[PDB]
Amino acid sequence: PAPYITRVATTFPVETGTPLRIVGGNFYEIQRVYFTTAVDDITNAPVSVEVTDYTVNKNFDEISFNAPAGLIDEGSLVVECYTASAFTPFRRTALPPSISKVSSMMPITGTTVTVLGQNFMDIVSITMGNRSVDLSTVTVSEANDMLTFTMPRAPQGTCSLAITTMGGTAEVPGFYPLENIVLNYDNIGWFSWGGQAVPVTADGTAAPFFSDGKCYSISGELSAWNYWWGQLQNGAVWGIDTAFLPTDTPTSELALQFECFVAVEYGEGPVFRIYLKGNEAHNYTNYRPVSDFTGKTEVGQWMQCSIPLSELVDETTWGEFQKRDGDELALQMTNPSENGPYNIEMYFDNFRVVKI
Ligand SMILES: [Ca+2]
Repeated sequence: PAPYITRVATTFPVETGTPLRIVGGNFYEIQRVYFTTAVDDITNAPVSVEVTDYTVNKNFDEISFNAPAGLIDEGSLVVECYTASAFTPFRRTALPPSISKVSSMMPITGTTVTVLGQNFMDIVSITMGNRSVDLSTVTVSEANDMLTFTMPRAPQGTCSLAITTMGGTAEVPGFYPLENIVLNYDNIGWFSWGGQAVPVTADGTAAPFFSDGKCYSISGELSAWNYWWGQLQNGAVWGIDTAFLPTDTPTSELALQFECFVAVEYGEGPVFRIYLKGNEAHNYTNYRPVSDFTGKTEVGQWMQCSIPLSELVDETTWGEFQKRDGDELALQMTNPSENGPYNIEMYFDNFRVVKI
């Protein structure tokens, strides 16, 4: 079998004498280890800085050495064996971290948050406003491109999520947009009526296990050919502070976003419709709650779900929608299909209107 390199373990910046460990496999009959200025293709790559003193572990999958003097700033690190060669990108200094995706912009305290990005090595802190994450709850993938943590006590309002490493800081603005909440079953909005609907406040012992105060459940047995079953018919508070959502914002740039916990997986058939301010003519139909993060239903975990506001409202600006008569936020579950019966158990909270 041919050698390969999975990763290189080292502390930054890499100075003369800094220990490195090449992690991979099949390091049999090593003939040379060297840094090269060549990238992408190492055919006839120069031996820019050779490593003459190194050790290999018992399973031939880890090579240890101290950085030679005169180390290149960037290029490739190469292990040349009898069979073939393996190489990996190398640079002496850390790049700043970056964040590409977050599992939710409003994670519930106590739940697990997932972040995708790059260069998560040597984490110093994870912060959100005036809150800081307990680093004992953090797990980082081996490729330093994914991490999880436990959401701490909630921030006081819209802030930046920030991951700080020894290499720098990555920031996500617009995090925890409490000012944009239109219905939370606590201080904002109210439940009006609905079949199969009951309020729930979690305490750790039963689904949804954690909750932001009161949430509402839709649950029960949903038969086949059921055209009227579960509803959450709610009064929402649409008067978001203009400092957090300008009046002239295009509705094409906004989403209705909420948290959803699906406790029991269900098959094809059951669907939700959503409509606002009684405008059934512009309802969004055939909806299955799926995570913005994964694109799929994540059974047993709170998900963030977004629906474009332009799929729900006739108005072209946020202010014009605010001026429309009424206040309702409605969700209705049916099963217009031959399939079933299905046991349903789902929870909803923290409806907000936010920019996409
Ligand atoms: Ca709530």
